[PDB]
Order: sequence, then structure tokens, then C-alpha cells
Amino acid sequence: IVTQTMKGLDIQKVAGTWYSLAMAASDISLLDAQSAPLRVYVEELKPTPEGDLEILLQKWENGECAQKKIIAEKTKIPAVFKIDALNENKVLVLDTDYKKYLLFCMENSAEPEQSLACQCLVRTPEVDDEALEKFDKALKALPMHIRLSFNPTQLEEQCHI
Amino acid sequence: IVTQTMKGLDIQKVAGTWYSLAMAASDISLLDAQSAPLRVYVEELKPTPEGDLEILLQKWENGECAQKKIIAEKTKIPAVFKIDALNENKVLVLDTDYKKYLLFCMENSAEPEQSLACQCLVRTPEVDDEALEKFDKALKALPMHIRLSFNPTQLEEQCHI
Ligand SMILES: CC1=C(/C=C/C(C)=C/C=C/C(C)=C\C(=O)O)C(C)(C)CCC1
Ligand SMILES: CC1=C(/C=C/C(C)=C/C=C/C(C)=C\C(=O)O)C(C)(C)CCC1
Repeated sequence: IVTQTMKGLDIQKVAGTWYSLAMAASDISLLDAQSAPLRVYVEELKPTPEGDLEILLQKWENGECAQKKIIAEKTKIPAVFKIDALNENKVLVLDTDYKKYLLFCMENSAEPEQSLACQCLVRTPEVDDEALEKFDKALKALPMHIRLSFNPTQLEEQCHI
Repeated sequence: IVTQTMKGLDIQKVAGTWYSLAMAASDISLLDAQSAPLRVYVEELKPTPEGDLEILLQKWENGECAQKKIIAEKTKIPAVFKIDALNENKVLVLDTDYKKYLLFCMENSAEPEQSLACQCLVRTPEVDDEALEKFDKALKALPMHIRLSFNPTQLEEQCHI
């Protein structure tokens, strides 16, 4: 569904702290509630020597903000990883400069229209218009129906409260 | 995929304590590890007045056994519920006597061959052959490739260690 991947990515380079500045889903319900399925906040990204992608993220669950740790296994394509689970789910890195922003999407494979959410990761808790634009441009073709945006205050808060 | 549902079920009646005596999946990887995707242990089932199905279960995660709480929303069919999440996943109650055992399956809808696990819930931490048989019979048509069985000792242990 996602027809953008960035060429010649250096996954080890996207290691560190990230701020989920914004997010978008193809179905309102994927992000609607606080406990909505794909409403996750990225704490940090750590690539493993083997070239896999460990993701740290907060997630509102059962009444309170819960930390979570995920492993996305590399595949033959550098910018595409698969996180270990049910129904099959692929992570795609669309574009990044390693030091400012990162656009990446997650889709459940088959005919994922009933599965796709993208985020705009930034390094600092500032609103980066330049980044927001590339996000908005990237999603332009994408069949998104919900879009969230967070402010610096919220970004320095657990689960962006 | 699952062509067995039990007629005239009384969901309020399946409330209480349950022991996951055994489990089966259509893909070895759904149950292979300790951290395998569908390797969940049922603590108890609580139906809500509205007719929904709250499931309590343990799950080995990130190195230790974690408690988890799930809500399966009723649908027009009494024995079929949908738990609130990504990729779409349906819970089916195949057969039960409320007081001894419960057979129920979980499948991700579409062409779920890459999605189906069933369990044999019992009320006591004893091995119930009668129950095991109905489980084994029910699964007979089902394309299962992994099957686990737990002993009383394990059943009185968190995450069946
Ligand atoms: C949607 C989405 C992402 C995936 C989140 C996932 C797949 C989290 C895993 C959660 C776990 C294992 C369980 C749970 O939430 O209960 C990532 C950050 C990759 C990219 C931005 C969009
Ligand atoms: C497979 C399976 C079941 C489903 C388990 C589910 C769907 C658990 C939810 C887990 C959560 C929300 C997240 C996680 O594991 O990270 C039930 C007990 C219905 C019936 C027996 C087979």
C-alpha cells in the first residue's frame, strides 16, 4: 500500500531518542481512543548489530500509561522490517535524515486498507514544520482518515497527556 | 474456518475460574516459544451485563509472566465475540457445560489459516480426559500443527512454569 521507502538507509544511524510529533491511520478507530490499537508513542529506537529494530514505546492500557518494547526483524529490504506477531505486520521507513526526523509506517500485510498507521518522529520536542510537511506529502496518496498532532508540552509528558 | 459453535449458549454462565488444560495452533510459531504470540493462559472469564466477554489471562512477556485483561465484544451470534484490536480477531465458543469444561477458538478473519488457536478450558487443575477428547475431536477437521498439554503442577503455576 505504501509506495515510499527511502533508499540506502543506515538503520544503525536512527538509534536514539525520538518524539512522535504526529500520527495518521487509515481507520479512525486505530487512533480514536486513548486505548486505540495503534496509538503508540515512541520512546527510542535501538538497532541491533545483527541489523534488527528494537522499538521502545509508551502505550495507554487498562487505565494507565504502559511502557512497551518491540522487536522488528530485518528483511532483505533495508527499510522494511517485520515485528514478530499475529496477523503479520510490517514496518516501513519512508524517509529520514537521522538527526532531525523520521517518517515510518506500519501496515498489516494482505490488503492492509484495514491496517495502516504512519508517524512523524522528531528528535527534539519542538514542532518541526519542515518534517510535518514531508509527512503530509508522503501521506497524500495514502488513504488516511485520522491524523493527530502533539504539542511540545504533550511531548514531554508520558503518553502525551 | 471453525465450523463448530455451540447452540443456545449462556455466556453469563461461563463466568469464573478456568484452567487452560491444553492449546492448539495452525502454525507452530503461534505457540512455539514462551513469548509466542497466542500462548496465553486464562485466569478467568467475566461476562458483562451488556453481554460482552472480559477475559483474564496471563502472558509471558519481555522476560516475565505478565497479567493481561481483554474485552471481547458480543455480536449478533451468541457464541461469537470480537476482541477490540488490529487486523480483526474473532473469538468462538465451540462447546461447554459451564461447570466442567469450555472449548473456544480464536481466529483472525479473512482467510485465517495464518490465524487460529484453540484451547481446552477446565474448571479444576486436574487433567480431564473427557474434555481432552472433545477438544481433540473438535480440532480433527482443523488444520493444527502445534498442540500443548499442561499438567496439574504446571496449572497451579503462573504462566504454567
Ligand atoms: C502503528 C505504528 C507502529 C507499531 C506499533 C506496534 C506494532 C506496537 C506493538 C505493540 C504490542 C506488541 C502490543 C500491544 O499494543 O498490546 C510503529 C511504532 C512500528 C511505527 C509507527 C506506527
Ligand atoms: C489465542 C486465544 C485467545 C486470545 C488471546 C488474545 C487475543 C489475547 C490478547 C492479548 C493482548 C491484547 C495483547 C498481547 O498479547 O500483547 C483466547 C483466550 C480468546 C481463546 C483461546 C485462544
